[PDB]
Amino acid sequence: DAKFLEILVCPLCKGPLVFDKSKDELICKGDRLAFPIKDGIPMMLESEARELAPEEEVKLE
Ligand SMILES: [Zn+2]
Repeated sequence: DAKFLEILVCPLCKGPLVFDKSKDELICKGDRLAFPIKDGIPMMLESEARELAPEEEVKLE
């Protein structure tokens, strides 16, 4: 049957993502981008990503 399966890597650099429980987002450290999770579904699309604020880069170090 047709199902939804998607690899969880940054749509740009293909690197791993960090799960942020509080903002329900998947973050790419190397690109400083946060992808949204909508209806429990990670939106792995460059168009959906938001750039991180510098106040946010602080917690990833
Ligand atoms: Zn990336």
